[PDB]
Amino acid sequence: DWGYDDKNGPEQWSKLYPIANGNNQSPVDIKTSETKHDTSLKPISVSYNPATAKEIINVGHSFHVNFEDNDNRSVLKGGPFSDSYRLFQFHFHWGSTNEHGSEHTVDGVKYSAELHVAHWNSAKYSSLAEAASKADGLAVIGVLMKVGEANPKLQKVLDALQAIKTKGKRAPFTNFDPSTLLPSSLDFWTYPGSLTHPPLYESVTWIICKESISVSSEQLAQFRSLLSNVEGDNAVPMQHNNRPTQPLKGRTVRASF
Ligand SMILES: NS(=O)(=O)c1cccc(NC(=O)NCCNCc2ccccc2)c1
Ligand SMILES: [Zn+2]
Repeated sequence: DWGYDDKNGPEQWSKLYPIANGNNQSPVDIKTSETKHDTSLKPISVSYNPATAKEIINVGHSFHVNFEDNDNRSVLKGGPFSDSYRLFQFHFHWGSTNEHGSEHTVDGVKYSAELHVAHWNSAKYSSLAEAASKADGLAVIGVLMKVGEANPKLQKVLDALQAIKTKGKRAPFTNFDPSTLLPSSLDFWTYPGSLTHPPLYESVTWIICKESISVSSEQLAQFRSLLSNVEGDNAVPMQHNNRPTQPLKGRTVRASF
């Protein structure tokens, strides 16, 4: 049972998941002096249908907002991709204090949290379960979240957490378009990488937005007030769930800008 504390956390994951020491691990530090501008990168195109929003779930280490993924009502196109990728989930990472919490860093700078919008390749594969281990199977948009003014676009998500306070609790989460959470500019970096927690499959093409979005200290506190224990047990707040950055191992981070 992997986790984020010192006994089961990122620096121990390799004992159970050897790919943690792989060549395409995520997240990474994006050194902007070493990025390579790619004129062939197309703009990112997201077209999400709010009716595909399904459920919010406390998964112990985090919470997930899941989407109906039976058809192409909600898709990501463009960027480095030739195929269409079908939305299936968004979630966040945060840290114990505001000084850290993002997974990716930019020129060594740690942000307070990070939003992940995850999709799977429905052009080549028939299900998330099939796509999840394929090198071209997953596409995840990462948005760095900078502490500052309260972000009103997070409201529906934050209001839902009171119904999923403890591990395993699930509740309907409907009529929501998560493209409303993205920054106004979709200038981006991209690199081949991995899921940032077990099973750490090197199946993710990362799209990291250049522009951050805001989040307030109190909104971050709502994340950390989620409980990792099951109802009835001693309360264990979800203090943090971000993985440290990993070596590029010769990968190249491309810039759309
Ligand atoms: N932080 S992330 O790298 O952007 C990222 C992106 C997408 C999914 C996850 N994790 C989870 O969805 N966990 C809950 C269910 N686990 C089964 C599973 C295995 C492989 C792929 C999807 C689902 C993490
Ligand atoms: Zn994530």
